[PDB]
Order: sequence, then C-alpha cells, then structure tokens
Amino acid sequence: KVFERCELARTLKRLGMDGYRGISLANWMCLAKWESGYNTRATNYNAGDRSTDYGIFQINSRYWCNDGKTPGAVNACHLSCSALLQDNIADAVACAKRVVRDPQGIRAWDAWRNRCQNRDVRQYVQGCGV
Repeated sequence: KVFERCELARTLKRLGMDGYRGISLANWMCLAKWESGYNTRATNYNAGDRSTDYGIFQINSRYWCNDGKTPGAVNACHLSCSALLQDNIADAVACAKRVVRDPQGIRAWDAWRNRCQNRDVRQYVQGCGV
C-alpha cells in the first residue's frame, strides 16, 4: 500500500507514535517519506552484507526481523520480515518502536540523520489534523 501523506500521519498517530520516546509524528513522517516514499512493500537488497531493508520504515533483516536468508542475522523485533510488508502497518510500527527504544533513538536510521535531523519538518504534518 502506498499511503497518502495525511492518511499515514493519522494512521501513525492512532498507533501511538506521536511523541513515542520523545519522537514527534513529523519526524516519523520524514523518516517514512525518505525511507520508502510511504510504500509498505518497499524493499532494498544490500549486496554488501546480504541483508534486505523491509517496508515503510526500511527495517533491516540483519538485526530486526527474520527472513531466513540473511547470513549471521538476529531478529530483535521477533517478527518475520513478511510482517513488515503488510498494508496494515501495526507490526512495522511495533518494530520501529523497538528500534528507537535503543540508545540512538530515531538516529538508528542514517536517512533520518541526513534528511530529517535539524530540518524544518512541519510540512510533513501540516493540514493532517494531528
């Protein structure tokens, strides 16, 4: 499923993401936009370490979800990577929350550092009623 901007903003809010571990909805929106363009079936294979980034948040198979084919991998979110390819983003959100529970927080995603950190992200949630 490819979300419309405000549709995703409200969906994320209803899932308890606003202010989760101090992260605003606009930050989550900026992350999703740059990671997958709001596409829940987005995937990216990384030839370098043979891992795959899954879904709307591009969560990596080497550490967060299990896909069976990633060499020397763990599954911190305790989910099949398939769960990160559903139109319903509840499971992906549960995992994204697990990621930010770590020290780095939202900084766990490099894309957030390059495209959202210290940026004016108001535009991601303006007019969405969140």
